Amino acid sequence: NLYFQGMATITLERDGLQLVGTREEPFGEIYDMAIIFHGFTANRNTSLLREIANSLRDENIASVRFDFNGHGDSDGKFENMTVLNEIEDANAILNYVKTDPHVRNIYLVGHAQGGVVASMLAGLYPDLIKKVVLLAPAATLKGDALEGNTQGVTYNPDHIPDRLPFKDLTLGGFYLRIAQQLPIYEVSAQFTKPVCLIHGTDDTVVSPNASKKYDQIYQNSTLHLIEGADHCFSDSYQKNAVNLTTDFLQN
Amino acid sequence: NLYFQGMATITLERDGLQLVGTREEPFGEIYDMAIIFHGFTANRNTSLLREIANSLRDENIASVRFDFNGHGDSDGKFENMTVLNEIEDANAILNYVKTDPHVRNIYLVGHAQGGVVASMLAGLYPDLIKKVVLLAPAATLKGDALEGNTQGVTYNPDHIPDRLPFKDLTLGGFYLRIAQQLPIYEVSAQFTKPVCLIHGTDDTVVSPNASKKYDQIYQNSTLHLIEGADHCFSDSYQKNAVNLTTDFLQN
Ligand code: NA
Ligand code: NA
Ligand code: NA
Ligand code: NA
Ligand code: NA
Ligand code: NA
Ligand code: NA
Ligand code: NA
Repeated sequence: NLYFQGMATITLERDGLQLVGTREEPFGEIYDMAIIFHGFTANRNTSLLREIANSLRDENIASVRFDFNGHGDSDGKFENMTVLNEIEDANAILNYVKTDPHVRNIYLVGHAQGGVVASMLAGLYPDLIKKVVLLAPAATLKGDALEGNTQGVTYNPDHIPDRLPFKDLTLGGFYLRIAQQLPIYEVSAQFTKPVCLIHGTDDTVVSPNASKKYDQIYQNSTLHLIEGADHCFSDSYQKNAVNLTTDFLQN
Repeated sequence: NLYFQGMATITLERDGLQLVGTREEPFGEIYDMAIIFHGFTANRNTSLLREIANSLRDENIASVRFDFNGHGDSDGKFENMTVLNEIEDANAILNYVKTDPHVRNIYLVGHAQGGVVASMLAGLYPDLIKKVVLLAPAATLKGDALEGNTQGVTYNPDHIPDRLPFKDLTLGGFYLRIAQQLPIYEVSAQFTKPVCLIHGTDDTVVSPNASKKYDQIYQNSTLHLIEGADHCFSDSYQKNAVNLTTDFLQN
């Protein structure tokens, strides 16, 4: 605002769970604000999300970035997280943002499973959200759950187990049952304002076909295929993601 | 079980909210169990739900019936309830039931908005749930939200308000935004085991067309239109609901 600029740890509640976030507060009495969503097993402070928030703040666009339930600093077990209750988290965050009297336009920015949360939240609030940026949006998590193979762990999609050991973690069976039937494109397509789609051609985690499919479903989308980039836009590719996202939201 | 029979208040947790339920425990080491779901602004102990549980217990079929979040004895504000987080409650209850070693087959019984929760939960667990009974299932809540008229309170469906005063209560705007886009028939139609549909011809709250539509979508449904009955199967109509539900679950 006019008097305070910089970072601040902030906390919200959704159904009895605390969610922990970081707010980047820019100069000025009135400013736009992006809500930034991390992906599956990530957190609000990955290099990509930090550099997005930093670049936005340089342009005086505020942002907030929260850990989803079951992630990072927030409450809840990872095993109890699903894409649906992450959309419920995202709605609690949007409650916080849309009632801040300094906030002019609201933008959603989502990476990977956070891109599905962003795209679906924008389709539920198409009258409020002004622009969306999806980075490698993980709409393929539905097709993966239907196949029975979530990033190399396999299971019977017709009889999903109660829980699924997953590296160091335990994935809920209810996450997978929800994933199989999520109306990702149906809900997301209701957002007819500008969308920017950014996907690396060498993403091994989410097929670029996900963004190609979003680009067909949206009324107003621009697709950027970043030649050679991986799922996280790591190292030499990071600035491609950061620049496109910042340029998109500045106008 | 073999040693204890009768009622018991039971408590479960979903995301930091306590849910309060009543278990009817029948005779025998092994028995089937129905999970019974109340409707919008109701509670686990309406006359209809009590008499259903009582009649089932006479047949040695166990049951549990919980207050949804935002209702009755359970945690959470009514304003924060949606059909989606009631499905999340229902999944926490099913976790409890499917891990009880006395439980043989599991049945879902839902009245009104509880019928939508039941039908959608059965479509997410079509491999586990054995039979479903829907009583006046409120699948019309989606069409109502799209129209902008929820039981006589009106609003702009293209720009749903943050909150909607509703009699003595405050309905969340997010309830309505979710309702408009709920994939009720898509998800429910995945359950191909036996379904019993019970609807009163003079229901003024949920059009009988809801059960007529479910009867077309299911692979194995039986439709019972109760001549003259109202939304709650009150007074002289109650036994029509209770008898059909009990007969259905006994075999
Ligand atoms: Na953590
Ligand atoms: Na669907
Ligand atoms: Na376009
Ligand atoms: Na497009
Ligand atoms: Na209460
Ligand atoms: Na749908
Ligand atoms: Na049939
Ligand atoms: Na049928």
